[PDB]
Formats: sequence, C-alpha cells, structure tokens
Amino acid sequence: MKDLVDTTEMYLRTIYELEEEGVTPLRARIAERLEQSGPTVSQTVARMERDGLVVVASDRSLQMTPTGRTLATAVMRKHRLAERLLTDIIGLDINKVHDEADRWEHVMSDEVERRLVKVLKDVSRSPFGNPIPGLDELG
Amino acid sequence: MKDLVDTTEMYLRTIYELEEEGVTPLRARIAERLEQSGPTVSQTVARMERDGLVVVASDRSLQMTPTGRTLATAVMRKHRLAERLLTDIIGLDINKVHDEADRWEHVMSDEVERRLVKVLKDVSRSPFGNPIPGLDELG
Ligand code: NI
Ligand code: NI
Ligand code: NI
Ligand code: NI
Repeated sequence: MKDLVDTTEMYLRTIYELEEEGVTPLRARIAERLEQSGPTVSQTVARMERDGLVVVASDRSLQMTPTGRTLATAVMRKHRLAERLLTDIIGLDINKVHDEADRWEHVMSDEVERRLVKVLKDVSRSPFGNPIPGLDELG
Repeated sequence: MKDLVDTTEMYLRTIYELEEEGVTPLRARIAERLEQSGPTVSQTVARMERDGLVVVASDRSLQMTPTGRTLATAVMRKHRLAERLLTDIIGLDINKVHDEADRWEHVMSDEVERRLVKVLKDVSRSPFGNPIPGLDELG
C-alpha cells in the first residue's frame, strides 16, 4: 500500500486546494506539496491525461476535466467530513485529525458519507474552517 | 490503490480467520477466500517469508511468525472495531458494515483505536459475534 494510499486521488485533492488558495496548479506545486519527486509527478500527471482527469495547458497549467474535478470534490468532501467525525464524535487529538483524514478519505464510501451528514451536527465547515464541498452531490 | 487496499495485511488477516475457524492456513485457502489467483498467492506468500511474517512448512502449511501474528491481530482488531463504529455510532446498513471495514482496517490508527474503545460501549464482540482480539496491546 502506497503512503499516499491512493496517488491519483491525492494529486487531484492537491490541485483542488491549490485552486482554493488562488495558486496555479503547477507540477512543481504538486511536487513540493506532495513532496513527490519530478519524474514522479510527471509520469503521474502524464498518466492522468490518459484517463481524462486533467489537461496540461501549453504553460504546464493543470486543468482538471469535468470528471477530474468531480472526483477531486468527492475526495475533498470525504476528507473534511472525516476530520469532522474524528473531532466531533471520536475525539482524536486535533493534531492528528488531518493525517488520519488524509488516509481515510481514500476508503470512505458515499453511504457512510451520507450517514455522517445525518449523524454529524455541523457539516458546513471542517474542523479547520474550510467549507465542505460537494454535499449537494451526496443528497 | 489495490482493491485489497493492503495485500500483505489481507493475507495475514485471512490466515487468522482460517485459524479462528479451525482450518489449516493453506495457500489454496487464501486463494479462494481472497479470490487471489495461484502464482499471485505464491509470490505474495513467497514475499512474506522474506520479511519474516510467516513460514511455510514442508506441507505448505502457513505459520505466521511472532511478528506476522502480532500484525494479523492488529489488522483483525481494527477491522472489528471499525464494524462496531459503523454499526453503533454511524448507523451504516449492516449489509455494508463489513466491506467498509475491510477497507478502513488498513488506514485506522492505534490512537483512533484507543479512542474508539473509550468512545464505544461494547468492545468485546464485533457486530457479528466475534470477539475483538489484541485489545490488551492497545492499553
Ligand atoms: Ni485536511
Ligand atoms: Ni490522502
Ligand atoms: Ni468482518
Ligand atoms: Ni481489508
């Protein structure tokens, strides 16, 4: 099992936060953030255009496709809902909530997600102030 | 990301239930159960003796080593504690609790585990009647 658990999902989540921040999704940005090497990020980003999860502009700009984005949103929603659960009901040290969520977000289901929304008190923001996207797709 | 999420952990969990049942941990048993092919189970079981997680007797019998076992126990404890959480606090359909746990057990931490025991009402049995092993190692 990979350390990122799910490479493809981690690149897509990253491109998303980078966007959320205002930054331009650039390989170099995914390389540092994910601490991924260069020809690592390259063949992986080069692997995403094959399945149509993104397009790299004639400026190395990373543009998720209507699907990549939908999936990034999915990964981002689980992640922040996981943090919400690890904080609100389990009580895991806030200093570990993230790393733990970085891991769960790749194995959580849509069903458990729908059940969390219903079981959780606040689903608009994560324990870190960020809004939780894609809840509309849930239901 | 692999479908088993964590191959090595899934073989070890399997050898464990097989033991729990009375069966002899045999490759063929891991092959059907895990639905893994043959030269798949072979090079993987053949990969476990390299890291010392098991020994294959002159009868193809699979004997976890003091460490393999400790890890199998760890995987089995998270699995059944996950089911307990997915049933007791989240309310996920019992018909999905397992598959979901089959997935989480490879990303759950010891810390979240320790917090579950404390947050969960019954930690002696899983939602399926099985006892939860290794709780002593937890704390
Ligand atoms: Ni986070
Ligand atoms: Ni992650
Ligand atoms: Ni189970
Ligand atoms: Ni599993």
